[PDB]
Amino acid sequence: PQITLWKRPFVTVKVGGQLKEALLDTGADNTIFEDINLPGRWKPKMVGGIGGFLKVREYDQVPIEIAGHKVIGTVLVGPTPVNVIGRDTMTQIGATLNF
Amino acid sequence: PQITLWKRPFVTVKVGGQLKEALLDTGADNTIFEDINLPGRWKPKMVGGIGGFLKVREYDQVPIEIAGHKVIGTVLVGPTPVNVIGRDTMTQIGATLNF
Ligand SMILES: [Y+2]
Ligand SMILES: [Y+2]
Repeated sequence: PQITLWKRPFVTVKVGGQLKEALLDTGADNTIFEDINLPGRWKPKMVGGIGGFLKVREYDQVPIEIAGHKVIGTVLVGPTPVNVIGRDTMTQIGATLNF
Repeated sequence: PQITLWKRPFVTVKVGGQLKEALLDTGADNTIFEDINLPGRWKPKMVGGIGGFLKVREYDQVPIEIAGHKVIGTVLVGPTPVNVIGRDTMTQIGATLNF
């Protein structure tokens, strides 16, 4: 797809087999979802920095599907105001910024 | 240009005649710089919101240039950890996300 940026670029994503909405966010290094359940082991990861650090769970090699593209990426699971697709997942799907 | 997403997509921009580096950030509604001086009329604007809102100065129709594309946009001036080119400016330059 080619996505213009007059609205927030939210997309439907299937992550670890679950359907969610998430924002295509070129300002975010990492991908993060709240309220999904992923199986297997994870590594704790300290993220954020404002007012303290947030502890989240980092999962490796998680299946992700966006617009028919099935890829694998690192996914953090923890509290987030909205779900974020960061540049880690964007590089897997081959997304570029163009003008 | 076509900008891949393996690193943070910083670009050099000229804003109000002053040369700055800033992040192309499809997760940001607005464009914000710290430590530029803009002339002319501004109004305070409350932005952000998690933890409280941040007060910034909003300037209209500011000249912005990126990779030789001269556009006009709203620019907010106030505290920000990195300067940000948000969706308001990216729609003016015709930037899209593509995969
Ligand atoms: Y929540
Ligand atoms: Y952001």
